Amino acid sequence: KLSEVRKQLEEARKLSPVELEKLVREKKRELMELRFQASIGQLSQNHKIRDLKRQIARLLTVLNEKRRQNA
RNA sequence: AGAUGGUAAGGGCCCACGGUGGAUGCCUCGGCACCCGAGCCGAUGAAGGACGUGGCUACCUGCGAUAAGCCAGGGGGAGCCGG
Repeated sequence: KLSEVRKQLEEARKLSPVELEKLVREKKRELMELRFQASIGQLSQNHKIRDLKRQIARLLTVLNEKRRQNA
């Protein structure tokens, strides 16, 4: 998954500021559905939940990076 | 008529044998002095907190709605996802 964390980075860092904001919004919705039903009982699966947080993070990080409009 | 021993409800002293009780000896993640270096934090919001945060978490610690955590660079070399 490491080179896929790098898939996130190298293929979502390099994909527009505006579309990035929209990206992480979608991501938010995703995790919402996750934690949501994962609680409701059956199909309660772990892992991915935390991962999504991790995912979220990098996006926003790099978001602010190029959203600090500096390089 | 004379004789002079005698059992123990319970007790004392004594020994072995237990229970409580923590001594002492030894142990040291902590403590003690001194010696050397080091020595400012804050409006960039400090020292210090409240609440929260983990799939399941009561406390401790860790972080901060990007919550037991993200990015880049360096270390290092088989293990890791806190106690």
